[PDB]
Amino acid sequence: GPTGTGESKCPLMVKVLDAVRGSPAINVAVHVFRKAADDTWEPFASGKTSESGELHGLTTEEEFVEGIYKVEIDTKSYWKALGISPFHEHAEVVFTANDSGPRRYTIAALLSPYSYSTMAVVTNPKE
Amino acid sequence: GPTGTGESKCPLMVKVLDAVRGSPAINVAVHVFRKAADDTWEPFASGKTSESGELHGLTTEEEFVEGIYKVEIDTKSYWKALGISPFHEHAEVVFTANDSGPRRYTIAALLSPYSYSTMAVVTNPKE
Amino acid sequence: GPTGTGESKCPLMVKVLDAVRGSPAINVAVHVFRKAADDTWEPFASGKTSESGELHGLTTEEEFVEGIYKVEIDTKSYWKALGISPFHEHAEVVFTANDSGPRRYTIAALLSPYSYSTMAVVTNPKE
Amino acid sequence: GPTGTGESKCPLMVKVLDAVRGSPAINVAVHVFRKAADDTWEPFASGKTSESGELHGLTTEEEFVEGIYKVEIDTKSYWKALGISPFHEHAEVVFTANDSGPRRYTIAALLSPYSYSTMAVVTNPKE
Repeated sequence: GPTGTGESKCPLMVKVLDAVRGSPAINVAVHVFRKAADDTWEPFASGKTSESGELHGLTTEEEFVEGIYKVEIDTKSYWKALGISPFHEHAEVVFTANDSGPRRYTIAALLSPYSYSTMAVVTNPKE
Repeated sequence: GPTGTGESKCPLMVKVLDAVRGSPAINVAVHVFRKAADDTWEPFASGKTSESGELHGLTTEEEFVEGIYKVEIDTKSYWKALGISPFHEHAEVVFTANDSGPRRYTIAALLSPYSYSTMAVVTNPKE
Repeated sequence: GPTGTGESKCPLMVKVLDAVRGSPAINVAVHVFRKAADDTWEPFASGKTSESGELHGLTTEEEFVEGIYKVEIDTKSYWKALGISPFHEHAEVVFTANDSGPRRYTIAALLSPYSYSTMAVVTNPKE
Repeated sequence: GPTGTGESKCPLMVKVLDAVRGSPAINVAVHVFRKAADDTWEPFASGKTSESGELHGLTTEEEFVEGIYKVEIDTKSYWKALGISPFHEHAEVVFTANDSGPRRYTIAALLSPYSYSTMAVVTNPKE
């Protein structure tokens, strides 16, 4: 189910859209990683996007501490299902989550076979 | 209030994001137009985006008939408030709404001073 | 340079790329208009993109006067010739040009069936 | 052509543009890696973008062998030098290259503080 290591506060969400069909990208695998002091990527949270191309409950507020996180979207598998040959191996978003900055993090990604865009909406409220 | 000519079914919605600050673009004016047979743009619906950068209730299902619609976002005013000199006069999205194709229309726009992207998510459910 | 009506130093250039195929968008029709005194769009220049997805020689520096211009890219015909039913009728770029001296404008567009991004690169001439 | 380690026919090129200023992204650090046999990223090539926001001569056609490569763009340092606190640490592009013959790869990136788009243009060489 479109959730990860924290069905609660939802301080981090991922939304994936398909720019070829103009629909959400459903069942896309997403793996979230946290950088360890030994500077390697330790698995953190993961899941498959829902029917609306969203993924929530990846983490919890108490678990989501300041650090460097990497969100990796398996775009290649998604396009392969569609019978379309892609260019990227996957799409990744590497960022520093800080405490002073706003609360919630929505990472959106818009996919095309040879292109992808990603934006971050950082705010304080709900949705 | 972030609504237009139809606080009901919500067959058409507009979401605007600011890629410079990573927040929704609030209070952006949007004017929706419908093409008349005399092929001119007749005003249709309009509004200002909410705190979450969204605009709903622009129209109603019975009003939203097949045709060519133009969504015009006043990006220039938005950037001027921010004290940033923009390039575009505004951003526009011209499209043909058909009945066989999926139900709801979400038009999203991501703004930067010298660039803008727009995508359409056409589906059948809710959100 | 090549004055009168041709690329003196090519003050206006358009570059179009196909995001589904990883290639330049070839043979795309482009129409440029200029806001006329009476507040209407007068035909200014037109062309088709080359093998490199580019269009040069649309105007000259002497004719490219201060004004509001609209670059219209026939995205629809392009996608249709490919067997794809796009979402937008066209992509339009509206901007004020040369209001504080002659500049060189490169308008780029990245195309996907349900999405397009546009970017402007403005350069202050010399030789 | 210029073999050994230089742009024989420039099989790999990177182009970076600034979406906030309408200009090429100058002096941006770029690091290319290649997936090593042991499944780790080995340093392949590096450079900084020129005045045109471009980077050529990163490799040669004889050395640019079949493999999985990662183009890392130091977006963070760029935005910071400008007095802007960006969201991402960098922008990364991961792809398989030359698996069915040598191709020419142009990797473009459009940068905004909280957003970036990336596009690949693949060409089949000749002369």
